[PDB]
Amino acid sequence: MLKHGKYVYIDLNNGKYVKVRILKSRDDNSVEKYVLTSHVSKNRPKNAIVIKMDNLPIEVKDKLTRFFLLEHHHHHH
Repeated sequence: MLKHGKYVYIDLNNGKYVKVRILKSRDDNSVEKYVLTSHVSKNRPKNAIVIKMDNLPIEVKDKLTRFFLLEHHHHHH
């Protein structure tokens, strides 16, 4: 609505993708504020734009992790 947030998917690549709302805040400046939700879709999109986890901040990845992933292999150690 009014061009502020777009929905893209994060390339979790783990069999599911998370539908992330990227708040493009041109009003802010040009900073893309990432949504706090980790809503995953079963759908692995080809047409939609996927952004890899590598681009996502530590807290966003943490939310992804604590919700659906729960992976702790070599992180924090």
